[PDB]
Amino acid sequence: SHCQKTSLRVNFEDIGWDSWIIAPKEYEAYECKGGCFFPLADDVTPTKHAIVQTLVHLKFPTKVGKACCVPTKLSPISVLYKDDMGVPTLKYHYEGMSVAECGCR
Amino acid sequence: SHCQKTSLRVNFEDIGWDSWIIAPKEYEAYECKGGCFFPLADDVTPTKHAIVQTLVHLKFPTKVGKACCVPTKLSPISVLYKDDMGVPTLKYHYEGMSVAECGCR
Ligand SMILES: [Cl-]
Ligand SMILES: [Cl-]
Ligand SMILES: [Cl-]
Ligand SMILES: [Cl-]
Ligand SMILES: [Cl-]
Ligand SMILES: [Cl-]
Ligand SMILES: [Cl-]
Ligand SMILES: [Cl-]
Ligand SMILES: [Cl-]
Ligand SMILES: [Cl-]
Ligand code: NA
Ligand code: NA
Ligand code: NA
Ligand code: NA
Ligand code: NA
Ligand code: NA
Ligand code: NA
Ligand code: NA
Repeated sequence: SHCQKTSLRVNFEDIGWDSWIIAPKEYEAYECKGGCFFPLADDVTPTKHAIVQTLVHLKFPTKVGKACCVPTKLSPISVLYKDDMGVPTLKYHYEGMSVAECGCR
Repeated sequence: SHCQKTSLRVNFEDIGWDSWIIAPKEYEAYECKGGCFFPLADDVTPTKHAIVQTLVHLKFPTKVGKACCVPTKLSPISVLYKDDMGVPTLKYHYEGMSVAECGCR
């Protein structure tokens, strides 16, 4: 039950972006969920600082928070958007929209 | 009160690393602390996914967790360590030990 990519389907109208995004209506953003506690998995790929903070958090749980399961690499998607003039326009690689990799940081 | 680098002084014996680290006894690791909620600061430098997840978390706080204030760039330190033979040896750039930048991810 450690840090990993799980599914997260995002509807653009729900987050108030339908005003400038015609299509798609929903996309697969994924999310990173899970713990960063010891012992770790063989593919968490954690930084030295995340390891140190996890140890410090264990010894002082009230003073220092835990490390975090976050996206460590993102992928683009394509969106059809009405530009400032108002015409549908394709953005082929809308960067940073979907999780490619998760990790403890 | 948004995501920012705050101080975190780490003692190597407290985290059980004194067995292979002779010096220094403590170092300044810093940590990233604060919220990732709207409105954001001019220097959070958040990814598109962190922005999307924050919106989804606002609309569905029980199903989707918040974005995270984590280190986005790390700096090295120097440590004196007894090697596998047992002699003090300098590691000049022990990478990923201290926070250089924080951000919402
Ligand atoms: Cl481990
Ligand atoms: Cl590292
Ligand atoms: Cl593009
Ligand atoms: Cl291409
Ligand atoms: Cl982009
Ligand atoms: Cl904002
Ligand atoms: Cl991005
Ligand atoms: Cl080095
Ligand atoms: Cl150098
Ligand atoms: Cl290193
Ligand atoms: Na949604
Ligand atoms: Na949905
Ligand atoms: Na404590
Ligand atoms: Na292509
Ligand atoms: Na400590
Ligand atoms: Na200390
Ligand atoms: Na909810
Ligand atoms: Na140098």
